[PDB]
Amino acid sequence: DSLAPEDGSHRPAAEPTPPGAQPTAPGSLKAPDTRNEKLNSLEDVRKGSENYALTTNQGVRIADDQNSLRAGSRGPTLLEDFILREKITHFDHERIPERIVHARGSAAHGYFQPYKSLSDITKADFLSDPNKITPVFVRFSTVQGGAGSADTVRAIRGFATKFYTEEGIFDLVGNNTPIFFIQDAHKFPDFVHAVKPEPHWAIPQGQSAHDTFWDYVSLQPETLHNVMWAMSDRGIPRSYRTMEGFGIHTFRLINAEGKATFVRFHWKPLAGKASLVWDEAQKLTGRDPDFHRRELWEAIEAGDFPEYELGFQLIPEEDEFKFDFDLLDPTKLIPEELVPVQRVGKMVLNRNPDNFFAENEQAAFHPGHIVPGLDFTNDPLLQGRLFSYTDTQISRLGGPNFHEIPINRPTCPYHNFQRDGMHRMGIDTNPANYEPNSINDNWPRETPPGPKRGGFESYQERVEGNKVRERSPSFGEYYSHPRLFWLSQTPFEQRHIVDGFSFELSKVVRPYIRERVVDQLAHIDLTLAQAVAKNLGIELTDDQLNITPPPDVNGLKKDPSLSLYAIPDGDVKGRVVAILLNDEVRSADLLAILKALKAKGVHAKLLYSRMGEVTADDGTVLPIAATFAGAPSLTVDAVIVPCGNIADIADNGDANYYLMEAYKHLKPIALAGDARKFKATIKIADQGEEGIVEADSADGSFMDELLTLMAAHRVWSRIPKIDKIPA
Amino acid sequence: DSLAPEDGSHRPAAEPTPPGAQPTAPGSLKAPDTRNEKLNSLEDVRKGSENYALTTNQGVRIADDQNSLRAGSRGPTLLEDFILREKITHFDHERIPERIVHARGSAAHGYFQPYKSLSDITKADFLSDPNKITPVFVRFSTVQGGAGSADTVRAIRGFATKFYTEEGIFDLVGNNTPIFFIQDAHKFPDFVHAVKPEPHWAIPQGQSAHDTFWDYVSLQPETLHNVMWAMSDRGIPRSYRTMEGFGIHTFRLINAEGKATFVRFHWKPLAGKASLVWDEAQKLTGRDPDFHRRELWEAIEAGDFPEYELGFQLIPEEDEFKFDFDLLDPTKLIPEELVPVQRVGKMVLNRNPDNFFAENEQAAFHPGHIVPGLDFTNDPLLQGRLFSYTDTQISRLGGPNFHEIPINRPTCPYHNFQRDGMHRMGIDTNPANYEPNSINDNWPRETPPGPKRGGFESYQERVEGNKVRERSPSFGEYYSHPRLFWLSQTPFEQRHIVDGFSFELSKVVRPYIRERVVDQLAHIDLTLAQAVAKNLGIELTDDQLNITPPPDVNGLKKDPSLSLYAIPDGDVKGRVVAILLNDEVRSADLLAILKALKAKGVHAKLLYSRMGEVTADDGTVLPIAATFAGAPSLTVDAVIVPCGNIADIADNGDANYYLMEAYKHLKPIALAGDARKFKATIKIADQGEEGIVEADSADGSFMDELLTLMAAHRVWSRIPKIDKIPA
Amino acid sequence: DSLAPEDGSHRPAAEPTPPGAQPTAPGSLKAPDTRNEKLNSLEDVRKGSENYALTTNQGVRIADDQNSLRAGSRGPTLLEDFILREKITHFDHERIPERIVHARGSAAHGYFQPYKSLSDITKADFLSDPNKITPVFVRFSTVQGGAGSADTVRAIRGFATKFYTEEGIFDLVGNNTPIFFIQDAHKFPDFVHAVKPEPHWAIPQGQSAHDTFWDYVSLQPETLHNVMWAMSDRGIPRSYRTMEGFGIHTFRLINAEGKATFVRFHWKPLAGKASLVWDEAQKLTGRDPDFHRRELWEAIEAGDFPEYE
Amino acid sequence: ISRLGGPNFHEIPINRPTCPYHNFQRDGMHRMGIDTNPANYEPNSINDNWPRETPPGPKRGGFESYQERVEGNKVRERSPSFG
Ligand code: HEM
Ligand code: HEM
Ligand code: HEM
Repeated sequence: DSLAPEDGSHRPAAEPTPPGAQPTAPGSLKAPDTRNEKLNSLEDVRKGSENYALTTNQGVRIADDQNSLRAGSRGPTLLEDFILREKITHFDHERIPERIVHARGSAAHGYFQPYKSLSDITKADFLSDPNKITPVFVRFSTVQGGAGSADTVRAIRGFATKFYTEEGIFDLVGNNTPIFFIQDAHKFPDFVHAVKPEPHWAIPQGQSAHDTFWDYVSLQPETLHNVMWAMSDRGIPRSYRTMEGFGIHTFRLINAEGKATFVRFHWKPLAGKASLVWDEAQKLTGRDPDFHRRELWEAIEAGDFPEYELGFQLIPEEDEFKFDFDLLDPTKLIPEELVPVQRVGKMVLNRNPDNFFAENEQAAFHPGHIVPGLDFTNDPLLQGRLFSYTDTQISRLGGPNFHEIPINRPTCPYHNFQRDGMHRMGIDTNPANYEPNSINDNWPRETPPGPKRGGFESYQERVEGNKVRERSPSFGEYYSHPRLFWLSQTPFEQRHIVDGFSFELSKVVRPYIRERVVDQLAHIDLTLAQAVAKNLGIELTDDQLNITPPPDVNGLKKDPSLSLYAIPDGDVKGRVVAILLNDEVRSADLLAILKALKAKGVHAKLLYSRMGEVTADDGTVLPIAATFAGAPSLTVDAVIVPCGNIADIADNGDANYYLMEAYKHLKPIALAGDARKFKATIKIADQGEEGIVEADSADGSFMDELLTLMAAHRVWSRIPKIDKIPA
Repeated sequence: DSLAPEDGSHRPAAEPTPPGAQPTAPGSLKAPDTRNEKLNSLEDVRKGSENYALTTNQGVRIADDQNSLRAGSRGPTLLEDFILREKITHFDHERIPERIVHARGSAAHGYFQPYKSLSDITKADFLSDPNKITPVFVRFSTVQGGAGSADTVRAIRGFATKFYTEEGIFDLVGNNTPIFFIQDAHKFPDFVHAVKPEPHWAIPQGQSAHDTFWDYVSLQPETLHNVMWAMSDRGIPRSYRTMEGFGIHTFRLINAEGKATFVRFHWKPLAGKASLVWDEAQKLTGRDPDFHRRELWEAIEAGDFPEYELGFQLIPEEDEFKFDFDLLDPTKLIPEELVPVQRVGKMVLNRNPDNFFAENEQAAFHPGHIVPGLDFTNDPLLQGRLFSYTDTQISRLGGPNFHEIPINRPTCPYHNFQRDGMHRMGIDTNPANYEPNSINDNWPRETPPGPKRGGFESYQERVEGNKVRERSPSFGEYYSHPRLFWLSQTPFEQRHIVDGFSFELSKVVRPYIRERVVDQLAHIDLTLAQAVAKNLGIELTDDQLNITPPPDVNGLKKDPSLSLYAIPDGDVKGRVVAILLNDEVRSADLLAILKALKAKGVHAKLLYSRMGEVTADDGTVLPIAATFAGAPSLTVDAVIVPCGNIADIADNGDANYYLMEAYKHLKPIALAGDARKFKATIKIADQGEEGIVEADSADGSFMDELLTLMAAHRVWSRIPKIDKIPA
Repeated sequence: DSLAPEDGSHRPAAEPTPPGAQPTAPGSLKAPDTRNEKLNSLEDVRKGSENYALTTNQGVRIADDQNSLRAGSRGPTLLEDFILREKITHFDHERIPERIVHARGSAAHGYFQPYKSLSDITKADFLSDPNKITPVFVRFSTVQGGAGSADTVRAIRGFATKFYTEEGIFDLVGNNTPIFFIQDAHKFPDFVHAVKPEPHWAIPQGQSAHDTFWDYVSLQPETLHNVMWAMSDRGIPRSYRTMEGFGIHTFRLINAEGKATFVRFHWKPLAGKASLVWDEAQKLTGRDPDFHRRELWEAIEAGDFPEYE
Repeated sequence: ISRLGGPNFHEIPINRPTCPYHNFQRDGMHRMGIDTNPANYEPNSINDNWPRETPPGPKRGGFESYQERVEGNKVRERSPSFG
């Protein structure tokens, strides 16, 4: 019609902009100049809209898209309206089956680059040269919930990366914890069914806080290690950018000389590790179920590209049996204290998709999609995975041609004798559809293995034993890893774990299941067990109190790399601050606050009791981002309150409650001049308290003190103080 | 490698060659320079093969494509063989559901052009200028059989044209007879179930000759008009090049002024009309089930392009009710004597597909795919068709995005708010997915209907009546068109129809059904009825002999345009002759023979009792294409026997049968010199017989006779003599 | 209505009758006293029709099944004609993808019984006792052609038997020749693409007589053994009743003591071995493309039950 | 048809009618119902046209649409009264 505003305000700028500054938009409109090979190769399917006639799928233009065709303007709809029928028909068939697991996820385009050639240890083309850039598509996710469940639930997160190499797609389909729950793939449906919503009533969505999960866990002690990790703050990450990623399984690197090295893949978050606290995460699933998704998208639109360092734990073939645990057991981790992570490369995510359904929804990642230079191992969990991803995608994606769906296509050439199938796009001209053939001179042809561009040959591992359905006795050890994890945690981390098991176990209706988990915890650590028992009104028996603790892991009593916070890796860029306005802000405070934040790449959100504008003491007009209720403290990392007419919000329940929720969830809080009248709301001494920045104005050290607090993430020392506080 | 022959004889020349002279090939390899807009736009999806590596669909080069991965070379196959599984999965999912009806069909690419601008009568853009060339994709088919059934069955044939216009796809989905079997789409499942394979045991394939087909016919006399056509030689075409096409229904043309004109669409074969004879057709279903498909492919490879003229029967809106049948009645034809066909354009089929599955199996035609300039009518069968083709495509082609399947894609722009669906290819960047929207300035936008490039608007036909499930009383007349068709046939076409009914009803097991059908014939024509009753050994009753024939149609007692043969229109270009060889052929007969065939564009096939070669009297080495049994007379249009050493083949029972068969099927036979010894095998008098060319040698006179006869197609005066030929 | 004839000649006698004497019928109307455990458990899904009202699939009775709902009897069909849309919808979605290979086939119900207990060599319950009868379902087929292809082509024939045993279904999926064309499963798509219709034009239907098949055969000498059989009269059986059947592979028999015995499975036609001649066979693809399916259906209807040892 | 994979969604247990349902529709993906009727079309003589149509009537009658009068031109238009 010509419905946009004449000021062109309906359209976000094609330049990096801070979160909330502009309406968010499709990747290619938001950042047209951010390219990569894969992004360029999708131009054949991108479709514009501006200046084009509205049409049917057959290209016939539509005159009236507001009405069905009827016999009289008040008459019956006619079957002949083919415009209405194609339109409703496409609408009626929009949905596809969501992923069996990892239905909820958020994705983005990016690129990867190795620091140096790894040719000595792997002939994988994407790792052979530091100037070799490989496009990537990454999808982060939760395990249990459907596609419409919440982001900040407690859960293990999925971390899958599609590498569009020159010698094939390589998918690294990992999680954000270094182990999995089960050992053998045959039990996946059992474990997954136990964690998913119970079969009679489909409750609860996106949560393990229910009977079947803990029932399973309590009868399968192999699960404890990963359960420890999910029960910790690892299970509620601050963002997909602030968690670690792992392949979990031991795989093989094969070099040109044919030598196999055992490898465990890792991703290190260059923004560091940071997690929410439980009450915040649970509230955030309600106030904004799309928090991670939104944050990922906005970090990319703001230029805060999520960056990760690919790392490798490398173990020589000769050291296979040198640990107390089996290298092929997925419920066991390789302590970095024993086997360090070697820095391999950097992955940068710098552009959102155009259409979520087309790119994110249909992305198909598979762990068996490896390339020459990599190989598998006999890890029994991995072994079954190679069966499952290929299988599930014939029904999710409607057929065997899911590789022709734009996001999934190789950027490298692909030729073979495979034909037909639903949705076939490629029109093969080869006179032959079989080999060996003479009619096309046998093309395309097999290709011998070699140092570069050769065919895929599996490493000749010796295989020996009888056909058996048997767990390896080396896998029958379930408690030392959980114990190692436990002892590597800070005290406040240990308390949060205790609190996760406690909350969780309290949602289990059948008491005996709770007791059974407590007994299992007593096999790991008595202090953990007791603390959780106590929260559940359970007493340990004299026998539980004497269970002998599991042995150290290869002599290790703790590995600080297992903690989120024991070793400071804080990084403020991309974090966000809430600024609580009033109707006459000391503009001097605001300029100081704002400039200091921007200097460190920390965003702000101007908040108030209504939308619109307020005018500072000097006449500066301040645009309001959202209300105290509309953009709660759960969505920010810190809260700053500038002086002015504090009496304007001093008695505002929402303004006060904002501070209480923020204080409760250990976020740094800064009160300027009269804003200190809010000290009484959170019971802050006259003298002060670590974690609360206060001054007569937002000058001098005020923002630096506040920014040092943001660097340590949360004010852990405040925990005991929050114990009470009614919020 | 190098498996191909060093001589390069595995590869067909990329130049037009006669049927059987080269191996057939994918169209773009056979005629890389035959181009059209649609063909060039499929180049984004065409895939080569020569000089490429064999890879997985993920682009991973395969080293060994001869073996699965196993533990030991006599060991068990390993689940980690992702290369085997990908290849077997794709293979396992190759098939899609064939079309419910018209499953068996053959298709080629071509182009269309009008003879002149038709803007006085229609604003359809493809009809607006003689220089507007429109790419087409045509699919010819049978109705009843599966995708695997025979081409030369007795059946109605489909003739479907997809026009890729600049204002959208228009699909003209017609058949080879001017009417359909039934009146209301509600009975289509009933009719179709009656003719398809009976349900208990799924017999018979591709045949109407069974109990349920004739039970339905006998109880639903609206079907008799299409049945008369099916039982004539119209039901057994020589080729898809030599049959007519019809849209069947009355549609509308809409001009720039908005005046509506009633039109019935027609395809006139420029090769002319020709059909087989029942016994030849039926025997051809066993010797070459792919006969028509082959014939179409090879006509195109030889440069014998199937050409059809598009014709319109135009009726003014005011003459809606001037006939004695209802224009909306699909079981009624508009006699060309009443309303002549206006020659409007020509379609040329000039290129085979590259991959049958990709382009022919997945093509989706729909009668409802119309463009501004055309509209529907209330024809109750067409109204139901508008619903079905859209609906069936969702399962056949797996989703609502079948228009993104390359062969189906419009070549003109297409933009709307439709999103998702299984296998979405298009990646929409539009910020909006709804209209009206302000966020993308309401684009894509509606376009008012107009003279050119306008949006679609239905002709504003007045609708008046009550909501009723009721047949219009004007449709209740079932014998006059059938009779009109019967009186318009030559005496031998009449005879073939009688034999078509007799043979078919002879296969109906319940004798009461045959009697009921015969009662129906008595209402059409008593001569027809008795001749059919006589072969079933049924006696017409007194009452049935007095049934008063139906009235003429608008005073017509016959219309020659309804006969295949009444008016000479045959063309020899593209036909084929079998040349029966001997071990010492008179090389001067071959020379005169081949020179004249070549002058008319008639093809030849050199047959012998073994493959290899034979040497003429002169020393010319003559390559043999096939043996006598290998390329039966059924596959050729005429048989010529050159002189030489006739003793070599004069006792060959296959050679004798070759002539007995040709003879029985009314085919021209020419005997040179001593070849005249074969006359005793087909009991031809010493003085000769019309239909048989004989002479001392194969000079110019003899070949001119053979070519005159061939242009008359078959030797209809021979019918009476074949009775006494055991063949 | 009074649509059936008064003399009742539209209904086939529900007793054994020779080929062509009556119209053929669904097994349970033709032979209602024949039964087995598998036929009895299908009873819950079998649907009749005599004396019932014609309805939609939601159970609504239909008054007029001859017409669409329109605005005037010469008017446009309305979108609210839900009876027409359900019927056309069902019609529209009747087909499912044919079998990748062995799409052309004919089956029948029956029963199996061991001569004596084989518990010394196998603990398989269906062979544990001579009184133990196992209901079977058997589908015979060709390999190459589609579901609408001809029966008497030159082909290897499939012989699949589904054993509804008391300790699970056992499917014995074999062919009428003792070997297969190829050695490793990895080459299956290769071989099958070569035998199937060439990809450019989708010719020829149900025939190995074309270039790609022979190209393959010539480059893969391991195929020669099954080609030899296919080129013989084994490739054109007179009927499914006169062909042998083999499981092809070596499988194992496992007894209660845990002992393994190698085993090759065989089916012997109690009607003896018999085949057509090539010319007859190919002409029969033309005159009656459903000859084997019809012959099997009629043998059973006549009481000439196909028997296999 | 896509959500429930075919036209036999009425045979999925929760969706089935508890009253009689008999017609001539056959096949489709996941067909449960094994039809024994010799005929799969009507009118048919071989099953004496069963199952049969049933006239509209007060109870147990076939569906017949109310005969509403329809008068207007074929238009894509919003009634002015909905404005
Ligand atoms: C180390 C253990 C595992 C890890 C780290 C893992 C990781 C993942 C991730 C990250 C995804 C989501 C991919 C996306 O974003 O599209 C996923 C999906 C999936 N996983 Fe795994 N998984 C594991 C074990 C398994 C096992 C044992 C099985 C079954 C044998 C399995 C079957 C699946 C399936 C069927 C999907 C859906 C994939 C699709 O629809 O494309 N996973 N898994
Ligand atoms: C004038 C009478 C009819 C004619 C000339 C006609 C013509 C055709 C043709 C030529 C095809 C094959 C297109 C191709 O080559 O892919 C076809 C397919 C089909 N017809 Fe019709 N038809 C008629 C009546 C009907 C009716 C009354 C219905 C149902 C209401 C119907 C439903 C279909 C369906 C469902 C297909 C399959 C299409 C596909 O799967 O893509 N037809 N018809
Ligand atoms: C020992 C050689 C083989 C024999 C005797 C054999 C036998 C058969 C038979 C008799 C059928 C038809 C079953 C029916 O009547 O529905 C069939 C179908 C099939 N065969 Fe095999 N086959 C052989 C090799 C293979 C191989 C090597 C593969 C793949 C690696 C394969 C894959 C298939 C598939 C996918 C089907 C279709 C099954 C369905 O859709 O239900 N066959 N085979």
